[PDB]
Amino acid sequence: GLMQFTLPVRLCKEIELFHFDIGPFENMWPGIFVYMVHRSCGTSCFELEKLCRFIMSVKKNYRRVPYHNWKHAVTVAHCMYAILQNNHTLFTDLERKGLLIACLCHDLDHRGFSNSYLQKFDHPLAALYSTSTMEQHHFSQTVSILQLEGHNIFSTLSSSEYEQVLEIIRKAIIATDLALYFGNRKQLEEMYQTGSLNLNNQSHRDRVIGLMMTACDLCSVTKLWPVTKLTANDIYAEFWAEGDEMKKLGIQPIPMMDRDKKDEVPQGQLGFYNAVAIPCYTTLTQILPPTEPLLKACRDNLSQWEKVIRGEE
Ligand SMILES: Cc1ncc(C)n2nc(CCc3nc(C4CCCC4)cn3C)nc12
Ligand SMILES: [Mg+2]
Ligand SMILES: [Zn+2]
Repeated sequence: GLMQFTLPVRLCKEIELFHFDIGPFENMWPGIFVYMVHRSCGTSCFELEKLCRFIMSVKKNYRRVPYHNWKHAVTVAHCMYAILQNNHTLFTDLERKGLLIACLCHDLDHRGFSNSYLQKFDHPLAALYSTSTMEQHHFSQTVSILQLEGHNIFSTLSSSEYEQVLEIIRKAIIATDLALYFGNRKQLEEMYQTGSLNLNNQSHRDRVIGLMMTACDLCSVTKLWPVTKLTANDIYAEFWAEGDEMKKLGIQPIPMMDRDKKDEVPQGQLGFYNAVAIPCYTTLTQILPPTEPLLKACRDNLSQWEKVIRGEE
């Protein structure tokens, strides 16, 4: 109760910034997450023993894949921490509790394959969940772990508060399905620009949290260039393995997943920043002005990919 997590000075200062990298010391990531829960939510939000036990079960249920791993989960939660800390008064007590947990859980038991590969392989999960296949799986795994004995971190919430927090987590995790992002941001764009956006409207909050989830999920493009560049290798290493698996089913993969088209990566990154990243952080910055450093960082990394194409690196 009088037991705070503290971090070394460089981490204590840099963890508050959007571009913070959680580092290569896996054993410090749980501590980092608890630190962020404590400052973002309070030392009273969760029973430390339950929270620690929940964090270690979540870690255990992330797999050793190149990108969609326990490091990604903690990275996505740290970006959410930075958004929440820079927008103190916009979020409910329940939202603050649920969104860091949603972020830590959002890719639980990912196998390194897209929804599309599960459907073409005819994976059991593709019969159980027809759309947002992996994301319904991630939420299902979150509920499983919350129901392990001694793992119910929400035990002190009322029956209806409990139902609301699980409903925030569910919508937040579903929103990390990038297929849903394009329409969600188009609607948020229209609402902001016609002045109809209203944060007392629960369906509007839902959309805004969906956009925050895309922002945190893609936050590799908002890091220092060397972090962005080395993360992009992990991202493509999964896509190229999926491409190999597509070729095994007798299907030419899309170029994104074809390791034979490595040379075109710099141009694929431009399309991605222009079609997905920049629009995401732009609308986010319009809705939550203090999130501007994410947009600014993303624009800097777009300019670094432009330099790569111009053979200036
Ligand atoms: C940086 C980043 N973060 C998150 C996600 C989901 N992605 N997806 C990507 C792929 C971006 C792309 N490359 C290509 C290929 C390049 C070689 C042939 C074409 C196509 N396209 C869309 N980059 C990211
Ligand atoms: Mg995902
Ligand atoms: Zn993710």
